[PDB]
Amino acid sequence: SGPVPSRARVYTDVNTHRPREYWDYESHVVEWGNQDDYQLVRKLGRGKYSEVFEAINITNNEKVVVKILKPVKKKKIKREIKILENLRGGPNIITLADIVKDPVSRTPALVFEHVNNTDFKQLYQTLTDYDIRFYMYEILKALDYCHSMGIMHRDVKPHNVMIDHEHRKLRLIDWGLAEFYHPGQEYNVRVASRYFKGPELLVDYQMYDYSLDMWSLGCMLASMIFRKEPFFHGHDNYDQLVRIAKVLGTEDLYDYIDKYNIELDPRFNDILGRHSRKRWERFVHSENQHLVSPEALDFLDKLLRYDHQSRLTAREAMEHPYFYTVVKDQARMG
Ligand SMILES: NCCCn1cnc2c(Br)c(Br)c(Br)c(Br)c21
Ligand SMILES: [Cl-]
Repeated sequence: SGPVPSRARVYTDVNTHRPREYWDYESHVVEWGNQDDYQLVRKLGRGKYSEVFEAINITNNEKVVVKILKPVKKKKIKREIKILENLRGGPNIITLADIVKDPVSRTPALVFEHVNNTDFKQLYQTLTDYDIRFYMYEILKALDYCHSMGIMHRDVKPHNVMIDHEHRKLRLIDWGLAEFYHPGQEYNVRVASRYFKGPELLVDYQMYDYSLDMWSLGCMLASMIFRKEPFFHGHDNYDQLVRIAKVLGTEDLYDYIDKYNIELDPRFNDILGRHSRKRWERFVHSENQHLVSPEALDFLDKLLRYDHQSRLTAREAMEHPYFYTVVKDQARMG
């Protein structure tokens, strides 16, 4: 027999209940705007998939952000546009304002509402324990919405989380790897960055779901509260799972491989070897603490599970005692 199928615990049939036009991005007709309504002001940086620019909308004098995408297949740009349009207005999710093509180069470019040029990886060292609790909850707000909209991000990492620390506003960006979730659909395992890949990707289990983002988020919290970036520092894809096994242990990893009947490489089992589960208190040291708390380690333990179905959902995570005072302070201050 082959690999045992899996289903998302929550938001399983959200795309099934919605009409076909919601998730069938291949059938969607992209309505392009005019690039002449936007002028590039300055350069904000460069990514491995695009080049981000600061721009101005000359029709309403509004500041925007233009993302000139590098050449890519036409089905990926339509998927990202449809996902961004379906997530417009969502909390802590970037707001796609327009989509344009160069009149000569014909290369597509995404236009978003203005967000400051400061990501989470640039501030996680200068933030207190409550500030990482607050921003982690804001990330969960954006993850629960897109999951409830039947959309996996599949590239959660500190660089894709923009922070406007003056205004306490957070935005989850880079939706180029996002994909609609459909029960029983096998997805591509070449998603996310190596340090943030879930074990389902490292063992080539293709029927994953929203819970992949929860693992990536678990690696982000572990990197911050322990001040070790990245937390799982694998040098290749095999070593990434080894680095994970040296922390969670090989016992729960093999019981995860046999649970879904995953066929690993015969030499991969000899590479993983046998490792005991290391308690989270062994990475506390003395400087990176004060960011560590019993509810933090318990919250981290419930995110970094081998079994994707055993991880916490974004909603269940938002109700963990790690955010108890955060949700109490948010409900009275805004
Ligand atoms: N899915 C596309 C999200 C938009 N986006 C992508 N890369 C971005 C960078 Br780098 C910066 Br800086 C800013 Br501001 C934004 Br907005 C970015
Ligand atoms: Cl979820």
